[PDB]
Amino acid sequence: SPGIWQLDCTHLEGKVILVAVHVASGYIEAEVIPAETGQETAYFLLKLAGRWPVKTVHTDNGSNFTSTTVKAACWWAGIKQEDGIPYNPQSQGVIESMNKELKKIIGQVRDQAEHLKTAVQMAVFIHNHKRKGGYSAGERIVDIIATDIQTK
Repeated sequence: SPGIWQLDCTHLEGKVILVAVHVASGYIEAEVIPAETGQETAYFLLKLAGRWPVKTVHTDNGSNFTSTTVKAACWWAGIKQEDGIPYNPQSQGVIESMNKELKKIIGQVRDQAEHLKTAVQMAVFIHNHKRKGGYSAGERIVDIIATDIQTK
């Protein structure tokens, strides 16, 4: 699954945090937006796809799945837009745990940052660099993709 991502939208401080998770590694990208709209989601996906080789995005909700603006960005960037239905139920729990983790890190840094957007990027950094078990998510994503490029 080198190219499979899942969108996730969580809320803090009356603001919206939009997250893209690379499912196979746990690596994330995130941004703060005032509200989840098709236009914001579309722009976020265009940024993501310019940075990583995004084949498929599991959308976070039916509004973003339906959105013509999101569909246009997915067309532009060559992304297969999919639903995010948890046919495997462990998905909903894993995303929930990651949201809890991110909010925990935001709290741990929140006071080093005036603006939530700074705290969120600090949380992204800490999440992606954290060693588990021990590789980080940042190491895993690069390994997965590099192996894909060489295999094919």
